[PDB]
Amino acid sequence: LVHVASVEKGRSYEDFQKVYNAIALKLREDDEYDNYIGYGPVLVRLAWHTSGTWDKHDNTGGSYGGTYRFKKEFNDPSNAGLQNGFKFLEPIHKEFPWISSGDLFSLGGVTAVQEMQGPKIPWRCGRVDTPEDTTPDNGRLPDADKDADYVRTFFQRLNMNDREVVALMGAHALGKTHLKRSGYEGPWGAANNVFTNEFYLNLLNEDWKLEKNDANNEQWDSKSGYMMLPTDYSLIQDPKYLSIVKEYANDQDKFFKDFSKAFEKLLENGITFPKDAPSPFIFKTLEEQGL
Ligand code: HEM
Repeated sequence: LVHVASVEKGRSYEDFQKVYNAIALKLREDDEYDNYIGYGPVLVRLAWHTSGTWDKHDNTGGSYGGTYRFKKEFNDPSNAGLQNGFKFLEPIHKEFPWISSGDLFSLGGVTAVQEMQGPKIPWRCGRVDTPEDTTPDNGRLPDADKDADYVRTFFQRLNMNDREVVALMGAHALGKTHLKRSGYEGPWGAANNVFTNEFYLNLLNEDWKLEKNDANNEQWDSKSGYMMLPTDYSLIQDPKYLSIVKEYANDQDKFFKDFSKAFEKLLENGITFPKDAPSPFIFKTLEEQGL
């Protein structure tokens, strides 16, 4: 199936900047969530999980249809906790009922990255809600207890190469693992609601110990109180990934640029943009607007 981007009728950049802004203002206001981490990280994860169901082989899943709103997908065990991001977005959707669900989930992630001082992420509108029976089955999102070969093979299905995978994984600077959600516990670093290249620096520079958590799963832990999943640690066990980790640990701008591209790509898999579609939008942050 072909999913053609269809601009919400009559809307243009200013309409979407208003949605951006409402998201950004609520991010600022609702600051208590998750022991004052705020909603930034879970909104980034929501954007990724709503996009990451995509299968390049048949164009099933992906961000276009906004299918997370249906119970099979919002109840995927892999999505445990993302209901917090959905509930955050609910008043946004009520204020702007014209935006599609896929456009809102993906825009939430863009807005979160940018408001957390991350790179600009160009964003295109035009996702169209699709019916309940187009919801992908559970099991398309990745396991965390696996090795580099797993990660590499997994991400081929999303048409991501080694550099794109290592870049995307840098989002694990953000937020934390929660035991009751994923069976893993702990943050990956100190700056977990500011978008930086800290994930790579911590992988290379902390002294990691392979421990079992209270859910009896193995994870890598440091004396600073940080953790890495087995799939995170695989990025320094595999020599191809390791080279790229070192690159991003040593060049914040390069990480920003490569993340931006990869994240936009992730959010746009499966969508066909007509030749006369609008160019991608680059939203101004609240700070840049003086708001
Ligand atoms: C091999 C791939 C990946 C695996 C196995 C993985 C696994 C996980 C797990 C287990 C959690 C903790 C969930 C919890 O307990 O709350 C998590 C959190 C998170 N992941 Fe991933 N992840 C992967 C890729 C990505 C990518 C590609 C992004 C986005 C670009 C991403 C963004 C996030 C964010 C932002 C959080 C924190 C959520 C929060 O604090 O609520 N992850 N991931």
